[PDB]
Order: sequence, then C-alpha cells, then structure tokens
Amino acid sequence: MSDAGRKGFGEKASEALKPDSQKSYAEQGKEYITDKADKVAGKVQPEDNKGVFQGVHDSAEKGKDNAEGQGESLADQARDYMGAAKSKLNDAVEYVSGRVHGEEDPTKK
Repeated sequence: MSDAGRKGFGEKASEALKPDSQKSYAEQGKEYITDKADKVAGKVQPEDNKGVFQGVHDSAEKGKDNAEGQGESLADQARDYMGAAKSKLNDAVEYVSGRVHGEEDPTKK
C-alpha cells in the first residue's frame, strides 16, 4: 500500500516478478505473428477460399491492454523487512554488548 521512489532493490524487484531471462516468450511472440499472417490472408476472398470460423474467431484478435497506476506495492514488503531488521538487530546488540562486558570473564592480561 504505497507508491514512490525506491532503492536499488526496486529495479531488481520489478525484474524478479517479471519473466526474467529469455523465457519461452521467444516462441510465443513468433507464433503470434505467424498466426496473424494466416488470418489476414485467409480473410481474403481470392479465386478460391472459404472459412466461416475465421470471421467469428477474428473477434478474438481484439486485445490492446493499456497501462494504469494501481496494483501491488513493494513499499509494503520493504517496510516489513526493514522494521524486522531493527527489532532483530536491537535484540542481538543488546545481547552482544551484555556479553562483551558482563556475561564473560574480565579478561585480565
């Protein structure tokens, strides 16, 4: 629940959720075009052709998908990790400072 500039983790975060690496998208895209060249061609009425499904199915071609300013927010996941480091750290330090000088010999050399 937030939205603002992030640290170096931001870039990586967006990369993690996304399909990193080449992914199988390589084939997905290619096949996508090949599928279009078939519809655009088949849709034509040359000296010989036919296809009633090519029309009713052409409706599926629709699909733009725009952008928007909503969804998840790493800012919420960060505040959780950060705040956890404080409580966890203060817990260790208090123990360390108490051991270095308290729960250990006087160290007389």
